[PDB]
Amino acid sequence: AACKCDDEGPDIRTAPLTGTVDLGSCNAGWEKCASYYTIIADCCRKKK
Repeated sequence: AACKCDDEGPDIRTAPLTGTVDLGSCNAGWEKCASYYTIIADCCRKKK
């Protein structure tokens, strides 16, 4: 579920979708972009 980074920039209607939601937990090769995300999911950033 693309969610962009917790703060990759301003914008609002557009975005480079620099956020990825993985049901479970972040894994190696990734970089948490948001301390959290949804009530049932997070949001990591596959290496920038």
